[PDB]
Amino acid sequence: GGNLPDVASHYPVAYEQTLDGTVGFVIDEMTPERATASVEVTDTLRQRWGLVHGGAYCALAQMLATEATVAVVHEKGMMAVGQSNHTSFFRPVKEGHVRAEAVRIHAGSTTWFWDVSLRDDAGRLCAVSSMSIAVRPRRD
Amino acid sequence: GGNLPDVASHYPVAYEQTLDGTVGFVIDEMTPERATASVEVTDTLRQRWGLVHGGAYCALAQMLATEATVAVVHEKGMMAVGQSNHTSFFRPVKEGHVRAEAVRIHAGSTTWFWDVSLRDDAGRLCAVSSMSIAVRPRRD
Amino acid sequence: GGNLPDVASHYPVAYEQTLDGTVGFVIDEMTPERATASVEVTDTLRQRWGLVHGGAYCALAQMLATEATVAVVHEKGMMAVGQSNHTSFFRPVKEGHVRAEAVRIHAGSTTWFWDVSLRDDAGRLCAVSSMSIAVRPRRD
Amino acid sequence: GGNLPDVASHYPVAYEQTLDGTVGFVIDEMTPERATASVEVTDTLRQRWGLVHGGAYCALAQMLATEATVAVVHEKGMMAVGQSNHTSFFRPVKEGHVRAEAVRIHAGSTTWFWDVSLRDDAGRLCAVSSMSIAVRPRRD
Ligand SMILES: CC(C)(COP(=O)(O)OP(=O)(O)OC[C@H]1O[C@@H](n2cnc3c(N)ncnc32)[C@H](O)[C@@H]1OP(=O)(O)O)[C@@H](O)C(=O)NCCC(=O)NCCSCC(=O)c1ccc(O)cc1
Ligand SMILES: CC(C)(COP(=O)(O)OP(=O)(O)OC[C@H]1O[C@@H](n2cnc3c(N)ncnc32)[C@H](O)[C@@H]1OP(=O)(O)O)[C@@H](O)C(=O)NCCC(=O)NCCSCC(=O)c1ccc(O)cc1
Ligand SMILES: CC(C)(COP(=O)(O)OP(=O)(O)OC[C@H]1O[C@@H](n2cnc3c(N)ncnc32)[C@H](O)[C@@H]1OP(=O)(O)O)[C@@H](O)C(=O)NCCC(=O)NCCSCC(=O)c1ccc(O)cc1
Ligand SMILES: CC(C)(COP(=O)(O)OP(=O)(O)OC[C@H]1O[C@@H](n2cnc3c(N)ncnc32)[C@H](O)[C@@H]1OP(=O)(O)O)[C@@H](O)C(=O)NCCC(=O)NCCSCC(=O)c1ccc(O)cc1
Repeated sequence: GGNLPDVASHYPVAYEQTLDGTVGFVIDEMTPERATASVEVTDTLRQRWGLVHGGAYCALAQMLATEATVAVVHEKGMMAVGQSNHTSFFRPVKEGHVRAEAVRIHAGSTTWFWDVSLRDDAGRLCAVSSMSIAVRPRRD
Repeated sequence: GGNLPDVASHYPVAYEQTLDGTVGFVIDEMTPERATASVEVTDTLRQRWGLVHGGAYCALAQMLATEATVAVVHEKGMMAVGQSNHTSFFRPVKEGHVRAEAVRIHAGSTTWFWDVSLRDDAGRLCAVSSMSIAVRPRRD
Repeated sequence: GGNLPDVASHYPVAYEQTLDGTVGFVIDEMTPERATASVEVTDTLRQRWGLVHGGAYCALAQMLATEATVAVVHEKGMMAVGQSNHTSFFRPVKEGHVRAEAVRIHAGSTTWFWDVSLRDDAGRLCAVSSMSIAVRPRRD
Repeated sequence: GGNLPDVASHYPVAYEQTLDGTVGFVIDEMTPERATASVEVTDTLRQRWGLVHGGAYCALAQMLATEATVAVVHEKGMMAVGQSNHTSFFRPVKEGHVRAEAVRIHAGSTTWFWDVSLRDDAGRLCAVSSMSIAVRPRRD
């Protein structure tokens, strides 16, 4: 579901039940250095003024950047979790899709850093989100 | 109606269909300088690893900081929208609630800044979110 | 005069006495969309542990992003100032130079956003700095 | 010099020669949870338009937050270095002093997080800076 990296035999929460399944995030491409994902805008993505919620751009960036890290480190016995997210909002999105492209810009032993651009259907850059992903050894 | 500030007679999206109403955000207190909100953790707030989604903390902080700005400025002919958000994640939340407390730290003519704390049922500080809120004349 | 954009006949502080001239920042290229600058590492750029000061990367990014905004908007009656800066530090620099490359990513009516990369003499990416630049009518 | 924590018998760079000594940063109070410092504004602190440089607020926050961490962890065999700094600029400072107050808001095993308020001589809040400080075991 959502085409998230398949790194474990089971997961605590089914895709369709998570925030990500609820709003409809879907991953398209995914490599160690770059990953893309998108979502259809519907009310569930919007806030009361009719624009895509700022939290939705943060949430798509976070899932994409974290899972793109999980895709690499999980089989190395590590876990990956968001430690910091900085999002800037340049243009509202009223409808259509949001498309996210994540580029890896640093991969340290304790911290990976991704830049995520969020664009509307015309290709305009509506938001960007910088994420720092902590990598730590798994607890079992 | 999540108890959001009732500033207009019509809104483009009803509470219950917004991302906010979908995950269950509810505002408890609101004054010009300070506001609080909370949410019950359910799967809809979680990611597949069973923890509250990073985007959920961002979304809660975004709605609370923005709407507490709306509450003041709307009657002044102004629109308020999120311009930037920086969220840092200190401890995960697996279940219970997330409680948010937004404190206004600067109210400029064009920009309001709010610090938002996010705490678990034990009161521990699990994340913080700084929100910068652009304030502009409402377009006809 | 650090090669900063020559937009006015007088400036309140001469280059050589500013923080910029004190540490030795010099702009190499400037266009509306992209600009570069660099500095020689000396003790004046370092902290007591012998590494380049975190504030130095921030200062370089701040001067480069702002003044590249000044270069466009000054002749339009506008002032440009730093509104927010987020800097992330990936590898220390002990000696040599720091080279900065600022790329404009959004140019709004009130806000320009620039991403700045900071690299060592080996070309490695040592820090990044996102700058948000407020653009306002110049006060008489 | 500058009243920085005295944790080692020698340091790679003398205070008066560092960025911090050059601009005149001085620490006043310092405890595990809170630390204050200040600096006299002079041209060396300013940029060409006559206001305190954005980099100077970042640099005072960074030195104060990092050294406040060093004060605690150094005798535990750890080093502390800035990993991320997010600074927002609310009001310019033309002259007098900048006074920084750093409050610790989270102390993890790998990351300490400090909020630093920067005020002018009238007490007005002119900038804030959030820092994440990485703590790692020393390399010898
Ligand atoms: C933050 C962090 C330690 C995270 O490490 P990481 O993400 O785990 O990366 P990794 O550990 O993969 O190693 C990356 C590089 O970091 C350095 N590093 C990592 N761990 C250590 C360590 N325990 N000891 C020394 N260097 C280390 C080292 O350069 C390493 O390269 P290599 O020697 O292994 O090739 C690393 O990214 C880093 O060092 N970043 C740069 C930190 C920096 O230079 N910050 C700016 C200075 S902020 C401090 C400041 O301004 C200040 C001012 C005044 C004052 O009085 C005090 C402080
Ligand atoms: C960013 C902004 C303009 C936003 O304005 P706002 O949030 O709407 O606040 P508001 O407009 O309510 O006014 C707040 C104060 O800002 C100043 N200000 C605001 N608008 C203006 C304007 N159009 N013209 C002049 N001052 C203004 C003024 O001090 C005002 O106080 P008051 O005189 O109105 O009482 C305001 O918060 C601000 O001025 N912040 C401080 C900016 C600052 O000092 N940044 C760092 C330095 S500039 C970046 C830099 O380091 C650099 C380095 C080297 C170099 O070569 C060039 C630049
Ligand atoms: C922040 C700002 C207003 C700054 O404006 P700027 O940097 O000067 O850009 P500029 O003014 O050049 O205009 C860019 C676009 O912004 C929009 N915009 C700018 N000013 C205005 C205005 N006064 N009125 C309406 N739209 C405006 C408009 O789309 C404009 O495009 P155009 O129609 O002019 O072609 C603009 O960049 C912006 O609109 N960014 C997007 C803001 C956004 O979508 N944020 C997240 C959602 S709102 C936060 C939230 O999640 C929330 C959640 C729950 C809740 O209950 C309430 C809120
Ligand atoms: C980031 C970090 C690991 C840094 O750890 P630290 O600063 O070293 O703190 P310390 O390690 O002192 O321990 C703090 C707590 O962190 C947790 N933690 C630390 N290390 C680990 C670890 N190796 N394994 C599990 N938990 C850990 C643990 O809760 C610990 O408490 P305790 O069990 O020891 O009492 C910790 O601060 C943390 O876990 N922060 C919260 C991370 C978080 O919840 N982020 C939000 C989610 S972002 C991810 C996301 O949204 C996503 C969405 C969709 C999707 O498909 C995937 C991901």
